[PDB]
Amino acid sequence: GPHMATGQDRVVALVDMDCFFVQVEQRQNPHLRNKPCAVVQYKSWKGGGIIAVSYEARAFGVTRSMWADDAKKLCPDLLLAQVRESRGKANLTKYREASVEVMEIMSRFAVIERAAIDEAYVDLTSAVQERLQKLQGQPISADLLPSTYIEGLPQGPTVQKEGMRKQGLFQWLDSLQIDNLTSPDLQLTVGAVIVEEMRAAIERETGFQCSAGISHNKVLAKLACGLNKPNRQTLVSHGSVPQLFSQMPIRKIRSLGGKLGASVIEILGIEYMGELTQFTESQLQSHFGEKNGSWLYAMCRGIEHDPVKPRQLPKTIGCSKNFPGKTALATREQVQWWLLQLAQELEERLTKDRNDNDRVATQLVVSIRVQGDKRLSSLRRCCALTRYDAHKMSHDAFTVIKNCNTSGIQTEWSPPLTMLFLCATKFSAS
DNA sequence: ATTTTGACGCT
Ligand SMILES: [Ca+2]
Ligand SMILES: [Mg+2]
Ligand SMILES: [Mg+2]
Repeated sequence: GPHMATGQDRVVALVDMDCFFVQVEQRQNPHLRNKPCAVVQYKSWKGGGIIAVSYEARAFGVTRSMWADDAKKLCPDLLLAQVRESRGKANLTKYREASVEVMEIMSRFAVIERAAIDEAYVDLTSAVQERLQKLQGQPISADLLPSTYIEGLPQGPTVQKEGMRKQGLFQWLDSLQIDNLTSPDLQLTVGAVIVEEMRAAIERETGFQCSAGISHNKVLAKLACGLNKPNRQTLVSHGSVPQLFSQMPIRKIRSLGGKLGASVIEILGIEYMGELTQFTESQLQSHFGEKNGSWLYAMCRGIEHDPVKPRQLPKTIGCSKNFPGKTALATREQVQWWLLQLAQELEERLTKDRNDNDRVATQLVVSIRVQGDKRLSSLRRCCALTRYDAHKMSHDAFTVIKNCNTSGIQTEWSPPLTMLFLCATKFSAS
């Protein structure tokens, strides 16, 4: 009752660039705009692996992870842009730099947590308070929310998508109590106004469109963001949670898409997030551990406390390459040459990072996979990263991994290596 | 033969 927390203390948004690598390539090459197109890495093996797909091409069934040759079977007019290749490997610099463009714009509005190359959480609580004080009891016009969906509306006593969107927004705004500045629904609504402004600024200043979710925590904001894509934003209120979760597969909630969510489904014999409400906190802790159990107990009620962390920059800078099938590295010279390629890309990115961001990495992590091992990484070792020098870093990585070679032959490497991975970590201010 | 990333939890 009067003491039960409701998780309505913050306004949190999640902003997600639509088909991001595709938009970067479409901005650069106008011939690709408004066409079925995809971004592909490499080209020799089956036309290359697709890593991003425009919504026009998704309509044909083209997906990420698909080989371009197969996608062309679904979509014969599919246009393709290739990721740059440098030093023998795919090089993602263009997309990292485009990401910085967008994150710097978002940071003008509020504190952001970089969640991936194309998405960030936004803590809007303070910005909403200030905007509410500026408004001075003035109602919020639908014109301030031209791309916003209110999840769960319209309801109760038009057959077009935009007409439905507007009907629901009208019902929401008609019900709103705009004179209580502490009202969580009003706070979410002002948050959505700010996110419309943020998304307009991103599009004006970069050309890139994005979607967004606005709710009271990160998990609900992330879920909301996916409800109406592309180029739209969705407000998920606390009150919408019971209906939304009542048919929501557990795997759709962030962190439950893998083994833990599978165990929740199997052990409890349920399918939907809302079904979790029927268990006590102790029951859930008994099955899934103290932390996970408490988290699930709160989350199925719409409540999550994970903070938006103030972190706009990645914590690690890494470079990796797979060597599948017959290309697995089987000689020492091969291993050393590719460690050098990876180390040279790493040195370039690290020097740029030091100049831009006033920090230096202090640890070098070396990871390899051996042929036959099902795990993505077979071995991980660390060593000191004391100089931004590619020859030193590659020599050090070889030193820490050279004892993995079973081969009694000096020149040969066995078992063959199917993956090399160098990662700079443990940054310190510089 | 997806590939190339990135963050965080466990012990
Ligand atoms: Ca995206
Ligand atoms: Mg995606
Ligand atoms: Mg994303």
